[PDB]
Amino acid sequence: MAGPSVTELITKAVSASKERKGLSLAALKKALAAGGYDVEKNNSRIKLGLKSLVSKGTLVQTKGTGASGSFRLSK
Repeated sequence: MAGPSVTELITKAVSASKERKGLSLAALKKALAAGGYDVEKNNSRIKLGLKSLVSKGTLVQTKGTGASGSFRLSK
């Protein structure tokens, strides 16, 4: 646990993703803009709880350019 909200939300979908290791900040960060949030009117929490989820190391994507960089969650 890191934050008191988005992490609980994003980090919650961390394993409840709806695709195959390929969110694109449009899947995980898009599960928080469902009811009372849009990763837009509050984008400063999705690209912060995700920029922090994927980056921190939870959702360790794999920055390899569109081709080999998604998020397999932890290592």
